[PDB]
Amino acid sequence: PNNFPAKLWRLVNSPRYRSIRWDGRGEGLLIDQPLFEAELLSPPELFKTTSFTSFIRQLNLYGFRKVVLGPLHHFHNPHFRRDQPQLLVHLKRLT
Amino acid sequence: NFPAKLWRLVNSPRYRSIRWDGRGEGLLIDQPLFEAELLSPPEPELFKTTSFTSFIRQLNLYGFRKVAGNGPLHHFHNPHFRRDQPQLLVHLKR
Amino acid sequence: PNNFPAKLWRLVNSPRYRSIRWDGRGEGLLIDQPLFEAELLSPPPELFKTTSFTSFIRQLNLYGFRKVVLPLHHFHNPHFRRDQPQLLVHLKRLT
DNA sequence: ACTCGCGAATATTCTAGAACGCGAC
DNA sequence: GTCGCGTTCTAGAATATTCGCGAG
Repeated sequence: PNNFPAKLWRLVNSPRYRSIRWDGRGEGLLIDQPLFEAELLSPPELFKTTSFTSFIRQLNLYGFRKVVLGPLHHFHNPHFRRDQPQLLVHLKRLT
Repeated sequence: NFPAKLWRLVNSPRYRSIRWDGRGEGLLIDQPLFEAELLSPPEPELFKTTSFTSFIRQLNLYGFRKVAGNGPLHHFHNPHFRRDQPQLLVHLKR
Repeated sequence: PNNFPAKLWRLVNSPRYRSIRWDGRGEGLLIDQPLFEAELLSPPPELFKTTSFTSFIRQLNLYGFRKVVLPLHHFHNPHFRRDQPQLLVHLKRLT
């Protein structure tokens, strides 16, 4: 089972999780690290880690990278897109 | 006997801790209530084990897969364990 | 908080953690499961990340602990003995 | 500097292999 | 007497987390 991509989709898409959201084009995600730490690592639900760096490690394992051009983090994956949810099936850890 | 016991348990409102999910395609188990009323002292349906992990082993052995009172809500599902299609129960094998 | 063998040694030897202790001969450990869940699995300095006693059992077996052949659990490992800490070096994960 | 992003060890999660006793034939 | 079942204990394998750090 590939649970992490579906969980990430739920977090990004849901307006409860304000700290992690779609970017303006729906082709990447924006993360406000202080709010993320407060609402998703401190108290879809609830990661086991309290360390934002462990969450970044997961993003990287599933192929997310930072976008190159508020101190928001901006990540992207070709198979993580608002207008093409059917691509989510390709998100996997390497084996 | 286990498929029939599971069917009776999920369908019976007397046993609160194990029930159909919201869409009727899987079962929800409240572990504290299940242990309190179904594996240790609460016609009753009586398991012989007192350990929830052995019940989980039974669920897995018959092909169930993992997919709000106080504690861990477990959510299991099996394509052959179905509210509106009981005739599929014959396909359950250990 | 250090590797599982060192952590377990700390837990078993320290009287602060009442739920996990040496047996009468110092050749196995006794675990009171309700108390262990309350004091070593229930978040509010030695806390495991899991909240599940079954995951702790998985760790015990992974490092070679077995139940003593005749809740209060009694486990033993030939390399985990009160009067021989030098044996701890032989404990390995079965991987 | 300082950040990005991966290697590898450990922990956790979920499921299964196999032994053994018992109940239903 | 004989199997199938239920149970128990331990383990396989995938994921999640942790720790560390090389490259730019």
